[PDB]
Amino acid sequence: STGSATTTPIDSLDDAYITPVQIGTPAQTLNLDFDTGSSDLWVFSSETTASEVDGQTIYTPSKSTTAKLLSGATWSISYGDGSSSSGDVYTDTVSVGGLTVTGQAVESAKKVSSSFTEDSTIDGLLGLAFSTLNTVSPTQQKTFFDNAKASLDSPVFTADLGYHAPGTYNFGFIDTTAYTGSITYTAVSTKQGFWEWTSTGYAVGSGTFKSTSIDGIADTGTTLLYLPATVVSAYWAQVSGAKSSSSVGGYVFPCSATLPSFTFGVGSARIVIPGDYIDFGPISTGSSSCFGGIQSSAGIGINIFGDVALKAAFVVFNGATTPTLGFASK
Ligand SMILES: NCc1ccc(C(F)(F)F)cc1
Ligand SMILES: NCc1ccc(C(F)(F)F)cc1
Repeated sequence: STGSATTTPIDSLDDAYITPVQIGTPAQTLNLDFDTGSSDLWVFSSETTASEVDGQTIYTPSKSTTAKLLSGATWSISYGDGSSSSGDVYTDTVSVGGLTVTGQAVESAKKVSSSFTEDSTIDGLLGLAFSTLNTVSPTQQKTFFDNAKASLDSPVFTADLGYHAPGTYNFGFIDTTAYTGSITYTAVSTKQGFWEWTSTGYAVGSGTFKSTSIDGIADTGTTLLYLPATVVSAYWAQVSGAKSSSSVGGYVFPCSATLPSFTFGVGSARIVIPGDYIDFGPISTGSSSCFGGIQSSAGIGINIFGDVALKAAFVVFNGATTPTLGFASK
């Protein structure tokens, strides 16, 4: 079997992407943030503290004939940005673009952090990292991808994110019309539970390509690109008036500047991120200082190939027994 669904930016800056997901019988459609950096499927629900819900669509397990409470199971998650949420667990039927999984763990949020309450457009997350990171206690639960793996024509899913435009998540097959040239595959380490790989280097604008191993994770759930300080300093040195602002918490640049592109290596192939992708607009309404989409990972402890990088490519998450990542230009 296969599945195909459209994913759409939540705002004019591509801060996140939402994808409709059907939960329960009869279907309740929620717009989830597909997150290859985490492994929990959790939703706003009828159980969420009422003051912490501000416009989200909620899952109501009492109205699903296939919902089963998972006795004694709880969950609690903290993300790298300080966000968090927690609650109890149901099993239910979940469908993504016509691909169905019965008995999927649906984690009902009882408590959510402020950043989630303020994002009216995201009803929950669908984690697509490896199941070892799932936070359900005392019995760990599998992700949607892991549960669907056996029924899929091929144990893969692909991420085709749009720049200021809708995109596609596909499960079970690789659309050979969605990219140009060849797909370059690279080895994945699962030892930390992430889609972790090693980039072979980078270039700034038309500059010389610098061969250097950059270890990082492919994370649809993270907006920006986070790379080591040396690389990020080399990029922003090419933008007149750019500087790192402690009060703003990152590199900023004059909104009137033109940004150079950024190239990152995948084996012997190159993925080029257009400079326009690196512009995240004014730091505040009316400001002439703009926020940059390439930031330092020094404070994070790991490099993150977030949406800024991934939307420049067609990306294959190959969940074979030896997992690999595929990158192609598009
Ligand atoms: N998108 C989920 C996510 C968020 C943060 C991290 C960090 F910070 F641990 F790298 C990993 C995964
Ligand atoms: N990396 C996972 C993640 C995704 C979205 C959010 C937001 F946007 F709700 F803050 C936080 C964390």
